[PDB]
Order: sequence, then C-alpha cells, then structure tokens
Amino acid sequence: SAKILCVLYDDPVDGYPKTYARDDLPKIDHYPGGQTLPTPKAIDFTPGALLGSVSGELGLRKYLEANGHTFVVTSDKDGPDSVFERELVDADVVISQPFWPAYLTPERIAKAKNLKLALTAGIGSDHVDLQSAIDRGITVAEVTYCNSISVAEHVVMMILGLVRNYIPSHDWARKGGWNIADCVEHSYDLEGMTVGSVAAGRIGLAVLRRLAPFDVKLHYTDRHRLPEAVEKELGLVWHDTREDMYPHCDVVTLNVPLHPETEHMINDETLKLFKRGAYIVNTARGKLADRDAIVRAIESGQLAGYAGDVWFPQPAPKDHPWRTMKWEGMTPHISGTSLSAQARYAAGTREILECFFEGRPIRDEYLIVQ
Amino acid sequence: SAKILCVLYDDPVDGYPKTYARDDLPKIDHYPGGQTLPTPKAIDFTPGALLGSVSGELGLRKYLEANGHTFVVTSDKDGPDSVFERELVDADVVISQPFWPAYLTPERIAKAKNLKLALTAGIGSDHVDLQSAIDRGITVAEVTYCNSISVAEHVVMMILGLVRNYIPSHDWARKGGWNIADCVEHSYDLEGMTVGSVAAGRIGLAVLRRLAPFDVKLHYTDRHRLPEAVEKELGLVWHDTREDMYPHCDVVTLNVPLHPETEHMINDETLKLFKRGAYIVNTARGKLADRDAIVRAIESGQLAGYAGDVWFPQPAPKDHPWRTMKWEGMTPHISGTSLSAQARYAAGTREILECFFEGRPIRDEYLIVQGG
Ligand code: NA
Ligand code: NA
Ligand code: NA
Repeated sequence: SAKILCVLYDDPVDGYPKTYARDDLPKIDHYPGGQTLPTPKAIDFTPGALLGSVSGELGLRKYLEANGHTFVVTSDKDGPDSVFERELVDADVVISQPFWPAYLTPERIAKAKNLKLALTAGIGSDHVDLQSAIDRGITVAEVTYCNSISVAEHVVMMILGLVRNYIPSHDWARKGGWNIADCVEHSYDLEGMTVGSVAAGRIGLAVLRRLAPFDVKLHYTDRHRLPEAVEKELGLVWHDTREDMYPHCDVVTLNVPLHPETEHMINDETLKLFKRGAYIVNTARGKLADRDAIVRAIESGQLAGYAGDVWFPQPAPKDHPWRTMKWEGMTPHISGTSLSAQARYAAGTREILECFFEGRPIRDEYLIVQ
Repeated sequence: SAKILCVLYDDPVDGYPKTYARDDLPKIDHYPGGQTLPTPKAIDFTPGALLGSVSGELGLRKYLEANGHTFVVTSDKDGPDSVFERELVDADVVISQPFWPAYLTPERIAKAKNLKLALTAGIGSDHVDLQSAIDRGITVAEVTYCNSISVAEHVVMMILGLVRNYIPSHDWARKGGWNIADCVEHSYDLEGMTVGSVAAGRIGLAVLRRLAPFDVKLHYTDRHRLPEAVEKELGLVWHDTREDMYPHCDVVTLNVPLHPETEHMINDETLKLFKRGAYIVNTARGKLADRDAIVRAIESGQLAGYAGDVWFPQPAPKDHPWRTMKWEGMTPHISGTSLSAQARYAAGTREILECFFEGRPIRDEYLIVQGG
C-alpha cells in the first residue's frame, strides 16, 4: 500500500557481516529521567546487528513487505540525480539517519507529492525544513534519547585518551616500539583537573555524572541552570557565560547545537581565554570550532589536545587538517551509531511505523511536528 | 659521603623537552583512604616535568650534590658489563622505576658491597630479591599509592576504547577515510554491561568507583572481601573465585599481582569460561595471561578485545603478537609513569632519601623491608 524510502550509509568495505562480536545487548528499561526505551510490537533483528547500513535496512524489510509495501533502501542521496531524489517523488515515508542524512529541502519536499512521514532514525530534524513539512501536512518524528548515552561515553573516552595521550602511545606499541618517555612526555592524569561543559542537556549531564568519580572539579554553563539538587550532588559550579567558564578549565566539552551565536564560538579570540594546554572535546557540531583556529591552537600549544567525532565539512574531506594535526583524538561521526544505539533507533523506527500504519498515535516525546 | 645509583629510562627520541604542554599540575590533597601525598621538605622541579627519564634525574641532583654525595644516573642497566652493574659495587643507595627496573638479583646484591637502601621510584619491589636484602640488612622502600589512580584511569580509558572500537575508528579518520559502517561493525555502548574486577585493592577499587556512573553491573573477587559498606555503596557482587566470576562478565579487568597461583590464570582452559565477545583489560602483569591463549581467543571471537600496558616479555619484543592482533588497545608500559604520577614518586623518592640521610624513620607505609 505504501512506498517507504530509506537512506542508510554503505556496508563495511569487506561486505556486510554475517556474525558479530557478541550475541545480544544489555537490557535497559529507561533513559535517565524515566523515558522508556522503544517499544515496537516486535522486531525482526537481533539486537547488536548492523542495522544502519544499506543491507541492515533497520530490520524493516520483512515487516514492510509482508504488508504489501514497497521498501526502497539506498545510500545514493545527494543531488537531484540521486536514487533518493528520483525515488522521492512518490514516496509515502522517508527514513534517514543524521549520520548519512537525506535532506528534505523545501524544493525536495515540493517534489514529494506523496510524502506523509519524515522519520529520523536517530535524533533531531535539522535536515528537514519544518515549515514546509507543516504546510504539507507531513509528520516529522525522531527516536528521542536513543543515543544520548552513546555520545556521552564517547566524550569521556576521548577526554581520557587526550589527557593520558592514548593515541600516540598506542601508535608506539603497534609500530614495534616502546619509547616510554616519548609516550608520557605528553601524558597526564585527569584526577584533580577542571572539566567544563558548555550546555548540560541529556548528553552534558550524562558526561558530568560519568566524570564525577574521577575526582575532577566540575563546571558548566547553560541557558537554563540545572536544579539545585543536581548541582550539589555532583559538586557543579555554574557560570552565566561560557567565556566566564573557560579560564577555569583544563578540559572543555561542547554540547550545544549550531546556531548563529555558537558558530565558530571557538575561534582565535576566544581560544585566548583558555588555559595554556587546555583540551577540547567536541561531539556536538564541527562548526562550533573555527577549523583553522584549532590547528593554530594545537601548533602553538594553546591546546594540548582536540578530539571529537564531528567535522566541517561533513563527511570530512580526505585532507581535512584535523585528521593529521598533533594531539588529535578524532573519529568519524560514529558515536551515536554504535550497535547499541542502532538497536534502539531501529526499534523506535519500527514502533513509529507501526503506530503510523495502524492509525495509532505516535508518542508525544517522538513527535517534532505533526 | 654517599653514592646514589639511579637507573632511569631514556629521554624521548626527539630530545628532553624544553617546553611542556602545561605549566603546572592539579593539587591533590590525599589518596582515597587518607594516606597523605609525599612530604619532602622541598622539591627542585616544577610538577609536570619529565622526571623519570635520564635527563629528569627525578629532580635529585642539586639536592644530593649539595650534600656532598655522588649521583650516577644511567639507562644502561642490563648485563654484567653495564653501567649499573659496574657502578653497583660501591653504591650506598640504588633507585630505579618498575618501568625501567634495575634488577637487584642475589648475585648483584652480593656484589653491592655498600648497598644500604633499595628505593623503588614507583610501587613494589618485584625487581628486588627481598630475601637477599633481608639477609643483608638492606632497606627496601617504595612510594606507596603514587600511581594507583593513574593506573585506574588507564583501565577505564581502555575499557571504553575496546568496547566502543576507538583505535580502529581513529585509524579510519587519520588515514583520510570515513567508513562509518567499518567503524561501528565492532562498536558498542558500555551502558548496562557487567564489569568484573580480579582483586579490589587500590587500583581495582578506584576502577570500580569510576565505572559506576556508566550504569554497568560491578562484580569482583579478591583474596579478602571488601567491607560490607563498600560493597553496598557501589552495589558490588562478590565472587568466591575468579572462575565463578568470568561467566557473568562482559568486561574483565585484571588488578592482581603476579604469583605462582595467578601465573597464566587467563589461559586456553579458563578462557572457555568467558562470555563470547568478552573484553579483557590488564594493567597488572603481562604473564597473568598466557600470551598465545589471548591471541587464539581474539582470532576465535572468544574475546572481542584485549588491552593493557603490561607485556611478557617486558619490554615487549618488536614482534610481540599483542602489538598487531585484531581488536587490540595496547600501550607500552606507561600508565604508572604519567607526568602526574612522576611528580609524586619523585617527591616521595626525595622524602625517603631525606629521612634516610638524616637518620629519621621512613614512613611505615613506604617500607617493604625495614633493614636499618
Ligand atoms: Na587545574
Ligand atoms: Na564503509
Ligand atoms: Na623529609
């Protein structure tokens, strides 16, 4: 009855795996704060499978095709002559992940005569023009909270790796070296350091909770201030402005969206507020940081480390300078598409498709516009 | 009137640093449990300096030479014709680190005609034959707790690195790729897994404490059970034996010393007790794990990852199989010699020498063998 158009990233270069490292995933009832994890009526995958690549199909093909539907899955999403744009003109449902996002521009939404549901397998909607969606009666939905914890682990990983000098030290072991002084001449303990978070939110609070037993001093800024009880339980020190926070911090982690007042918020002028040898971890948006200002800060020693999984442009060009600068701890944009996060937003994708196709309401927390 | 012989590791291959990444170190009041940090009357370094290499000299030379002493610093420590063994003959004090250890065998101790104090700039005395020092009246001392937290951070770092597939994902980024599916085909969240610790002394307990806000389940075993209040604060599950613990664990961190009964305690037979796709982190001793048994379990998928900073043999030979095996997260032996830890055991080394040379008692908690 319906045509479903689903954009996913490519399979591994060796091919889609047949077996995985483990047999299942740890059970979890809820997210911090009580939101229950996705609750489809069933799933047709084993949790832990690769669901976000083209062959994983978010485990939706059996359920969709048993019910008469057409299911189109592709990674060709860019430009007007992509499989996505061409297939889009009679698609009823569009599904993509933020890690390989199918943009629903105003022009593309106007091309899509049949579009009814725009589904983010993942979190957020800024690949969708919401006004155009509202004007066309298109519902936009997301699997809220599905990877906030995944990102938060990635951050703490990266903070430890930068402070302790993990990546270069590992390079000496893999290369057949030893070179103890070479490893540790840039290696510190995190204990006693001051970590500052720009924005709490789901990711920022999870990061702070996870840093707390490392005996760091915890500072943060946000637009609104955490409840007094949360601040006292975690020893949080509040700042009205990030510029007031920066001079206190050995580590600064960024958790804000990209807006006109956050674009290039880390630049040559604001980096002068940071302690010599400060560390920055950025899992939010690549353009929070002036690309070349970061390179210059690493080169001068204003920063002793930079790490994150977001770039600009994204995907990063092959010669993007953050790839090979000193004291980098980068990964590709992956933190929110760990296999654990995939199981949850695949499950949430199916749950929304079920509510949608059966005419039942979609969870309020999932709905962006309707 | 004293000769202090000090073995340290080589300087970095691009020279002793003139500039450091940062100007200072965080102040730390005490260790968990209440032990005070080292209390030398003075230090002649700025904390954060590279102290454990030949040119750092643990910041000791000005202090020793101003007091009429002879201070010999070398990295040449192995073999009968090395600088260490040739200078040992009349050394009053021997100082080395476990990261480049000057071995005080019975033979060398028999040849060290004036040896009164064997000082570990670090923790332990594995490289010192204690019966020979006891027989000879030689004081053996260490800088207790100086890097227990440093090891604990390295463990949690490495658990997160293994589970989330950090090292291959960073490789994709550094080589100019992107390859999201290649990164995440072996990437998981830690959240909700079961982590088991073999022993819960200073390191293991500090690991368990740092793991708790990751919402993992925390199991442990030890020769001596933790106090009930400690178990209840962290919700620890106690196991009578290592073998009772392994089947429950997604991640196993080894924090036990090397002994006859722990040697090769991870082996082809006990690995069959682990869950398929378990992860092992080992910052304790390389020979806790049968070298090739771990490689076989990686190739089998019995383990989804192995990481640590200790090796057998140590230093690891160029073609040590853990260097290039799949899903490895290794570093050289470095966790307990971060610059922060260096500052503390350099400070503690000076504190001990000051007590020693002034004929004042050395801290009980520093003494492995009292001597005189
Ligand atoms: Na500080
Ligand atoms: Na790929
Ligand atoms: Na003293």
